Amino acid sequence: MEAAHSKSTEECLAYFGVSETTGLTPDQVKRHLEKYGHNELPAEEGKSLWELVIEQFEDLLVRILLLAACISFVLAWFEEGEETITAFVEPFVILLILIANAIVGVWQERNAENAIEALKEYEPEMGKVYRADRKSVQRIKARDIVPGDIVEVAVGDKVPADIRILSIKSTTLRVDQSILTGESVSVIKHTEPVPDPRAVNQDKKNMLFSGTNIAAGKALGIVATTGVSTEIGKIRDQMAATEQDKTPLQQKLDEFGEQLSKVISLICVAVWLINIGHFNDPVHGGSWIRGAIYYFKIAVALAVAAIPEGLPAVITTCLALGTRRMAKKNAIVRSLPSVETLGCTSVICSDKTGTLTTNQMSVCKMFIIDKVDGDFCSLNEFSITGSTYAPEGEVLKNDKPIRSGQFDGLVELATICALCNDSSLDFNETKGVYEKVGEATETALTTLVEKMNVFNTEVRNLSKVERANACNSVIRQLMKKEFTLEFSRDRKSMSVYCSPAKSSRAAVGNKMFVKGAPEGVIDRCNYVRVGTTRVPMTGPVKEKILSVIKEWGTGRDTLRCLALATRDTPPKREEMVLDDSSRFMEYETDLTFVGVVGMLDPPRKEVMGSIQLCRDAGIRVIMITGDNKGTAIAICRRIGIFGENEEVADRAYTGREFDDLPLAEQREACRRACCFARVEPSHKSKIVEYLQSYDEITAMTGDGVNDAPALKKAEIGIAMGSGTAVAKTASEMVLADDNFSTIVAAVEEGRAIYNNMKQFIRYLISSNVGEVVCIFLTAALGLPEALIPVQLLWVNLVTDGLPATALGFNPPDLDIMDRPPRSPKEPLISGWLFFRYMAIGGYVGAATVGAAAWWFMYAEDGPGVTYHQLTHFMQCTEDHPHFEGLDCEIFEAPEPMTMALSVLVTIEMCNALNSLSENQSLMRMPPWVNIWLLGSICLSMSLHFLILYVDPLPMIFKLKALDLTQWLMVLKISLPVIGLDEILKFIARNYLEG
Ligand SMILES: [Ca+2]
Ligand SMILES: [Ca+2]
Ligand code: NA
Repeated sequence: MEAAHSKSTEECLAYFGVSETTGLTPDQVKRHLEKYGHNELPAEEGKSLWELVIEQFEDLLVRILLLAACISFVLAWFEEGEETITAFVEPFVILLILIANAIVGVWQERNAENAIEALKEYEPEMGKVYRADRKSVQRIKARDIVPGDIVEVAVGDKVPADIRILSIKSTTLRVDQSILTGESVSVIKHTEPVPDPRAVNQDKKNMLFSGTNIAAGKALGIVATTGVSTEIGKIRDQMAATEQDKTPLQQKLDEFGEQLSKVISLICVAVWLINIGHFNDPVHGGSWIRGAIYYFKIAVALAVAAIPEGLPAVITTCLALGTRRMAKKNAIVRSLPSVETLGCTSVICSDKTGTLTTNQMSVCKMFIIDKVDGDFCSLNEFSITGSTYAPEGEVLKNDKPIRSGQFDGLVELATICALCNDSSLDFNETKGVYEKVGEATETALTTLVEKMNVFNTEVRNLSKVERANACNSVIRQLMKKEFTLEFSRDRKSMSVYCSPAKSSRAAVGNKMFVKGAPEGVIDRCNYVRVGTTRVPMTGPVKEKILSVIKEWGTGRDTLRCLALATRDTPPKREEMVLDDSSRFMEYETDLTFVGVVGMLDPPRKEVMGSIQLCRDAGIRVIMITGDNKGTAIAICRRIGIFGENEEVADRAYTGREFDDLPLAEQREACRRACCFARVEPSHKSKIVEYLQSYDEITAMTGDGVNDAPALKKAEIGIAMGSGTAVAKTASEMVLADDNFSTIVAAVEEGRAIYNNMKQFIRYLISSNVGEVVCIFLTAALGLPEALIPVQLLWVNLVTDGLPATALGFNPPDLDIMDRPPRSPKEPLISGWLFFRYMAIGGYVGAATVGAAAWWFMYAEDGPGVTYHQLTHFMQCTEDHPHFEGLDCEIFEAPEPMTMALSVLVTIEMCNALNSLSENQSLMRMPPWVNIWLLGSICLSMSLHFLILYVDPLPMIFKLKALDLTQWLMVLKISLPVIGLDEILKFIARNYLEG
């Protein structure tokens, strides 16, 4: 649709043939989407520096490698010598392996695109519309909104696509077009057409331009244009693919690739140079070319082995799957470039209500008198689980569940809470959640009796709507309330006068149930209830009761307490003044103390644990609440932000106090603050500013238009899944949960994703490092070369493939939240890490050149055994009186090479087990933790076996099956690679971090 602003509502509806009371049909949507595409901009090409300096470079290499092989394949024809056979299939074997490499490459790239695809499911559905499907509004991804269907916009929403306003349901509809036209001053709309077709957006006040925000009202409309066809998309098209920007990690990675592209090139060009003295050997026929050709094939083959392939794919895969787990836990992170930042979070500033706290008053403790003797009493104390108004949870005594019917005192406690109460519960079928009806403080009582269920009423098989007030009803049917003595500030308590239900004894069994602040109520009690009996109140008894009420309203929980009492013999109704509350205290006298309930707005699920996790991880937690300072502090001791007894009159501030401080102090307050109470919305921005001024990577929560600035400023802006869309747009994450615990879990995944990358890099670099020195360890010394081209390619295929990919699937480390947050500034590879690389490799490199030299030096039950100089072996055909019964060509035996290659392979398969964790000993993180890794180790081992025990093969790669005795020589030479690293792990896990 075009110029919809010019046409009328009727015209626009006719354009796509749709009534605003039915909406687009399935047939229509299918076609329109096909014809108009999705509502979004095109994804820009992703040709990184790594793809050109690494990926493209290795491709070229393997081509010229095959080319070198074909050159000599042709020269092997003009060779009047004996028609060889092994070097005759070389060109074929090379092309073959290269195919295998490709198979693995596509597999990895397919995992990545598939992992990415599985993400579209969790993308936020910011867009409501009416389609012929349902006769009720429907939610859908903004990208799935095709021009034509009917959309519904409301307050605090973001315009998904360009829409022509059809009907304004509210009295007025204001919009914020600042993002495009140029002004935050909301604009008024109408549904009339704008005659001038060539008019500016600021004049098309009958259209809702995508990317704009609703300042007020509700409206119905029809989609005119989507995607880049958008009015904003045609301004955002100037930023479409014309850009130059990369995340801090991408810059480090490219810097790494570019520097690897140099190290490999050099060391390899060096291999061909330090061997020019072998271009004329007899084993090459004495050709100054065929010899240079042979080594060129090694220098390029070593390069291929060296180069760590599959990085982009593995990283993208870890990142994509990692983000899935986040969404699986309600952490919705749209921008992948954000998880990097998320992983470095060092400060989380969180609102209290609904995020740290449930905001649903709950009774968690209660007590009744147990026994009374000698004017002293013991108490029956109980705790109740469950943290919402929902009738779910149980009563416990000494942490063991008990039935409340078992204590007659509790039956009366429940009676009183069910009757002295003007509230009720209600299950909202829409939201599928229990909600309160009336004061939260009373509903906590309603919900408590539901959990108590003193008369063991059957509810397990009841409806969610019936269950809501089930138990309260049972009680209301046994007792009839005839009137209420309204709460009075004079006495701080209230009461209900009741009588037995369906009772014919009008003047028999009448009671008054009292609830109120502890002091006044306790003071008007001359009796104490014990089970169903009553004994006089005594000082000691009154003192005990009051002390536990102190402990509760003072301890780390600061529970709000209510005393519940009963006037056993209430006055006659005829003798009660019902219009003068100042007379109520008297009517509520001569009471019998029954019990005390202690309630609070409890922490959300896992919040308290998540907070300890934060502290363990060096992540500061800052609470922002509306409560007064004194209570905010209470709430912080309660959830764990502040210790039970910890001076915090320096880490908590009200906006009043904060505003009274000068710039340097305010900033100073933020480097150490843990709590901000009664604060202004403009304060969140200052807080973020000051935090950032200390290099803290900041996460800030928000849910309204007033929070957008701060969520934008913050490195990790966190919007409530239940808040306005304006906030969500301005953020890096959305809590589908609204739960603070979900933020901490997201930070954890972020750290986890980073690690897998590092472990992935360590294995590939440490291993391949040795491969390189190995070739040099024999060249520098002078020993006989232990690896030929096809052998190098074989190691590559077997060690840089599936095994490495598998590390991408490594579980979360164990000390992941026991380390401080990573600094975006620190280098990709720390000096200690580079040492850990040059150490693990330095070994495998020698453990290989040595694995073959062993066959020649201190051989065991095997030939050769000339442990003297092998250095000048190129002189065995110059002075043979040095050997004792063996042919010089013994150095050309496939025995040695079969060892070096079998060690080089099994050892790297071992080093892969060292990469299951960064610092955790295989003892703590068993190798069977990554099943995929083990499976890859098999496949790799099987293939190496097949390449040895399948007659045709062993001749191709110049090898020979080794007996059960020669294999154990590999292990005793390979297993120590674990030991070596396992030691370094001890060094770091103990002397470096701790
Ligand atoms: Ca490689
Ligand atoms: Ca390797
Ligand atoms: Na932000």
